[PDB]
Amino acid sequence: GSTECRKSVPCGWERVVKQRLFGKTAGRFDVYFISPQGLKFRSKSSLANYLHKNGETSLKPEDFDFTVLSK
DNA sequence: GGATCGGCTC
DNA sequence: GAGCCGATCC
Repeated sequence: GSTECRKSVPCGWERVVKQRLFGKTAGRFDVYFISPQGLKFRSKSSLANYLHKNGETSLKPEDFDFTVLSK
């Protein structure tokens, strides 16, 4: 069509997007990625620790895709 | 570590 | 007013 689904969702990783209920920002959107093992993460540092924890450092904090318009 | 809500900057 | 990150509770 007019919009495709290019690269934006790395394989082996899960993405979740849910809008917050109500608050001082009622209407905002929250998104986060859950490691393959089911580990939830929302911080670049925590990610750098998780990756290093398994010994794998190939992945980078810049690999995470939080955008909604792809890249 | 996990889940939910609010504070700060532009 | 809008957008992004941090603080609080368990």
